Amino acid sequence: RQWALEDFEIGRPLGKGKFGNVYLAREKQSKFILALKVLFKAQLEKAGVEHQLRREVEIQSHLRHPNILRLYGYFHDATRVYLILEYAPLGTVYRELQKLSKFDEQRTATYITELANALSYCHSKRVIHRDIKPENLLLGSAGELKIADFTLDYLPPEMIEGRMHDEKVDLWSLGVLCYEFLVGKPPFEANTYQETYKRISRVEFTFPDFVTEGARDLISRLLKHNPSQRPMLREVLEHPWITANSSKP
Ligand SMILES: O=C(Nc1ccc(Nc2ccnc3[nH]c(=O)c4ccccc4c23)cc1)c1ccccc1
Repeated sequence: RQWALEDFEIGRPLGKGKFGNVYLAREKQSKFILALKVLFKAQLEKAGVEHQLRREVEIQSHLRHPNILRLYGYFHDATRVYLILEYAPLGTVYRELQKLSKFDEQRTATYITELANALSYCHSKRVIHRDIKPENLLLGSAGELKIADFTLDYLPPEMIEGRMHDEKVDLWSLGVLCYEFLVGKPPFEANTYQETYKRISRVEFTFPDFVTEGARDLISRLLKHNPSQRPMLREVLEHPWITANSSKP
C-alpha cells in the first residue's frame, strides 16, 4: 500500500533519537493509533548507515511476534525517511526501571520468558544479536513485553574479545538482563569503558545478598565465558526459577 505524511495526523513526541524523532500519530483513515519515526536521509548519509537501515527494515518488515514490535510501513519524501510502527503505550523498560529502581522476581521472570520466546523465534528465522538494552524494550498496553532494536555492557566476551560469536550471544545478554532487572544495574557496569572490557573478559561480577539462589543459578549459567556452556532457550524457559515465578496468562 502507499503511505504519505498526509495520511497521518501527528501527535506528541515520545523520544528524540540520533538521526531523528518518534511521534505519536494516527492514520487519518482508520484512526489507527501508532508511532511514527522520523529520519533524515541527510544525517543518515553522513553516518553512512542507510545500509544498516534498508536491511533491518526489510528484516523487521517480515517478522511477526506478539513480543516484538511491529513495523508496519516505511515511506520517504524529499529529505527524511518515515517509519510507521506499532505504538507501545506503556513506554520502555528503561523508565520502568528508573522508576522502581528494581524489579521483583515475578516481573523479571516473566520478562525473561518473553524475551526468550522472542529470541527463539527471531533465531528460528535465523536472525541474531539484537541489542537488547532495557531502553530497547518497550511495553504493550498489557505490560506485555516487546522489543524494538534497530556501549557495551551488554556485549559478551567473545565480541569485545574480538573473537567468533553465534546465537549463544543472545544467551549472554539474557543473563545481563535478568541481572539488571533484579538488581537494578547491569552486572558489569563500571566507570570507564576499559574497566568494562576487563570485567567482562573475567566475567567478574557479584550478587547482592538479596538475590535468590534461583536467580543466581540461572544468571550464572547464562553468563559463562564459554559460549558453549550456556543453556539454550527452551532450557531457560524450562529453568525452575522461571517456572516458579513466571506469571504466564
Ligand atoms: O527506528 C526504529 N525503531 C523504533 C523503536 C521504538 C520507537 N519508539 C516508540 C515506538 C512505539 N512506542 C513507543 N512508546 C514509547 O513509549 C516510546 C518512548 C520513548 C521512545 C520511543 C517510544 C516508542 C521508535 C523507533 C526502527 C528502525 C528500523 C527497524 C525497526 C525499527
